[PDB]
Amino acid sequence: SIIDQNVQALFNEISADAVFVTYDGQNIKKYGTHLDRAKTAYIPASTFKIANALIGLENHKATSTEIFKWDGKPRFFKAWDKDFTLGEAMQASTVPVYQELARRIGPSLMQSELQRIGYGNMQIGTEVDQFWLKGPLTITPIQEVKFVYDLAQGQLPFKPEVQQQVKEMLYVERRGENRLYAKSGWGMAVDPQVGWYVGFVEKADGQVVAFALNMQMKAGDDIALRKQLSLDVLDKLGVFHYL
Ligand SMILES: *C(=O)[C@H]([C@@H](C)O)[C@@]1(C)CC(S[C@@H]2CN[C@H](C(=O)N(C)C)C2)=C(C(=O)O)N1
Repeated sequence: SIIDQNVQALFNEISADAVFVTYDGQNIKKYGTHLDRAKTAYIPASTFKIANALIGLENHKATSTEIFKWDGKPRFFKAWDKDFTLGEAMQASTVPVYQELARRIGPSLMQSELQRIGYGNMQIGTEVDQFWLKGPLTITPIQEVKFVYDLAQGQLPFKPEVQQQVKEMLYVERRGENRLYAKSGWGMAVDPQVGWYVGFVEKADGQVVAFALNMQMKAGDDIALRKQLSLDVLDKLGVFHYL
């Protein structure tokens, strides 16, 4: 319809290859400039923090209350040089905290758990704190959107209290009683770079619309574009109107 055309017209000014997938529990829908991205596997990058938190809370390797203290070594980013709960680190996307969480899980458990839940190609390689950053773990946008849809509904194979804790770590904003949850990612260690904005909108209706923006990135690109483009799309779709 015209709203489909409204959404496609947003991408006609985006020069990068991009797909935007939505999932409402019945139908997958695809928008953007390169629709085959939706069935292509990319590294999860920072969106893997969702599965990381779930696995780590599920297996008694952290709680949502524990402080991950900074060990005094200046990190790549400076605003990471502080203490973090898992939730505070989710919003700050603090990779060293989630690397430490991966090391608490260990390669053996991490592997069996990715297999158990069927996350992407379920491949971890030999370095337990790098596989979502460099490969070999990859996942398609359609797999992400179905992953987080189930998270929204409490239907992933984890304890419901664990899903609820991780779900609220992703809380972004609400408009009336519609709630946006989302996690961004920018995998810079691979060629080509991959950009993600994945999440879901929970309506007061209880209905959920999960979404995944996935696009080619290159150095110097606007870090705010992924989020701003996704909110534009969600507004044009009528899933998450601007106020
Ligand atoms: C996650 O996908 C990614 C890596 C480190 O795992 C992460 C957390 C980095 C970035 S943006 C990058 C780090 N901070 C820089 C910055 O803000 N400026 C202005 C220099 C750029 C993201 C992201 O999603 O934006 N994810």
